[PDB]
This record gives sequence, structure tokens and C-alpha cells, in this order.
Amino acid sequence: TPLVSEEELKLILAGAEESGAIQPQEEEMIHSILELEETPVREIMTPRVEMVAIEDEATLEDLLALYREHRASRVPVYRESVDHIVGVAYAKDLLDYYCEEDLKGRTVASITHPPYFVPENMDAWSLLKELRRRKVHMAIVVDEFGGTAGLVTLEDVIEEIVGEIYDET
Amino acid sequence: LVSEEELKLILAGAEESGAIQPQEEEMIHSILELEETPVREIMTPRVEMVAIEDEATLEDLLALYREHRASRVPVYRESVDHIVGVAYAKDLLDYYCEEDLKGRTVASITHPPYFVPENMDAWSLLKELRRRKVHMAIVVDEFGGTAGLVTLEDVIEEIVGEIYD
Repeated sequence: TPLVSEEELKLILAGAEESGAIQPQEEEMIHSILELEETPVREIMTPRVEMVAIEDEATLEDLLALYREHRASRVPVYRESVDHIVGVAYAKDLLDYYCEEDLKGRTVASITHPPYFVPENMDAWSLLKELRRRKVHMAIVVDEFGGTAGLVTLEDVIEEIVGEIYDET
Repeated sequence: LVSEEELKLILAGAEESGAIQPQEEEMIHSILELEETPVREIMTPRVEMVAIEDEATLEDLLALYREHRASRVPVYRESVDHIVGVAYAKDLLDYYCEEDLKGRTVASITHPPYFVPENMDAWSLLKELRRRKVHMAIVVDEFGGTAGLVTLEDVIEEIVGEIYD
């Protein structure tokens, strides 16, 4: 019945927290849902200078060594430099070859998944929708000149809703 | 000071005013429904669990991963009704093929389990998973048997919808 703007809705959500009608984390999650459409992926991505990446003609043994050193479960794959991403490799795919053959016998290109590119100013609400329907849960973020701006994952969006939960061990 | 009755009317008013689109309001409703969802309704039941005995070798675990593709595997002692931990398949990458895989068993890499009752709500579960920094819980029945398993992703999918595998 009441005519309610999105601005008013946010203010009422704070009032429901103070009223104890909703728990503080319930309010924060609902508020974060509302902020998704206003959050560009540039603010939640792993930036280019912080991402773990590997060249396409490296071997699965190099990828294994990379995993043991940095813990990155998903690794962008590039040809000449990190500004030319040609796909994405998953550390867990090594388990299909580990101790079954010499990991030096295959290149990373042989297990690479096709990349999904999103611009820096895409909003996190749109990103959530796009990521959910695809079999790869990460996107390569591209700057306004076509270079690599960074990486963003479905997990990164989820964490904006529920907070950080757990990472490594 | 806003009552819980008003909050539900206001979210309804907000969709009808154009403030939020229906998917957004579906997500918000799911958030508010988490405390009324028992883990029993979102868990993988015992009859669909993939589990491994704790004295199986790391080689057995690797073979099981290739057959069934589960990244996290409950670990049990005598039958699946005595879960003693959880094994993470990528931890295998940290062990050498030459002797660790037949020299070690799943018990060498198991993480201690977190047990919850069947009627625990998904809101309480989410908070506990956050506090304990684990992504999985073993759901137990009233008699201490294994009812199933429930994961952080199970809860997330209640909020955002199905995630294509």
C-alpha cells in the first residue's frame, strides 16, 4: 500500500535494525543487496598488479608449482603479456593428470577455459546475474583502452553480500 | 522504530513503487526467510553423499575424485554414520607422487568436522560457518547418525538462486 522510494527504503531498514525487528547482519546483507547495482566491478576486483597469471605455453608442472607457491585456484592464461588473456586455468584440473602422467608433457593451453570479459564499470548486480548462469565463475576485467584491469569472481560478489567467510585452510 | 509487520509491507510497497525490481526483492525475501529454513531442506542427504574411509590411501582418494568430482569429501571410520572429518581434494597437490600417495592415508589430511542438528536454521548456520571459518557442516540426526551434509554454497544459493555448477 505505501508509496516507498529506494531512498526511503534504506532509511526504514536502518530503523528496523534499531527497532530490533531485524538482526544487524540481516540489515547489512539487505543493504548490500541494494548497493550491488551501484557498485562497479572495479571496486571489488583483484587488480592486474595483484593477480596470479601464467603464460599459455607454460606446462602443467609450472602451473602446479604456481599453485603450491601462491594458492590461486583460478589463474588467467596469457600469450605475450598479461594484457592479452586467452583464457582461465583451474588448479583442480591438475588432479585429472597428477601422478597419471608427466605434468611437463602438457601445456596450460591444453586445459584453458575460454575467457569472459566485462568492463570496469559494469555493476556488481549485473555481474552476479552473468556469472551465475555460466560454467566459469570469474571474469577478466578490461579497462577503457582494451587492457587488462584485473579479475573478479562470483565469490567476490558473494562476499559483498554476506561478508568474508573463509579463504584457504 | 519499525515493526516486523511494517517491514514486510514496506518491501512490498517498494516493489510496487518501482524502488526495487522483483529479483532484488526475491533476494531480500530469501534473506529474511533464512532463519525459517531448516538445514534438512537444503542439505545433501546421506543417501547421496560421496564419502571415503579414513584409512584409505591418498591414492584411493585421488581415484575417488576422478570418478565422482567432489572437491570436499566427508571421511568416516567404520560407516558413513561415524564421520571423523572432511578431506579437501586439492590438498593432494601438496603431496608428492613418489611415496606420499601410497605412504599416507586420508586421515593424514582430514580437517575436523563441524556437526549441526537437522532443525538448525540456515541463518544460524551461516553465522556459525562465518565464525568457525569452515564451508561445510555434517548434519546429524537425533540419534547421532549422519543425516547429510550442508555447505556454504547451499546457503548462498538460497539467497541468489541456483549456481550452474
